[PDB]
Amino acid sequence: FLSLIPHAINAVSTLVHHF
Repeated sequence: FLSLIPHAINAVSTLVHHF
């Protein structure tokens, strides 16, 4: 089911947020 990629991208954008 296509609906798990939207979460992955978000998590990453977090790495760029803190670090």
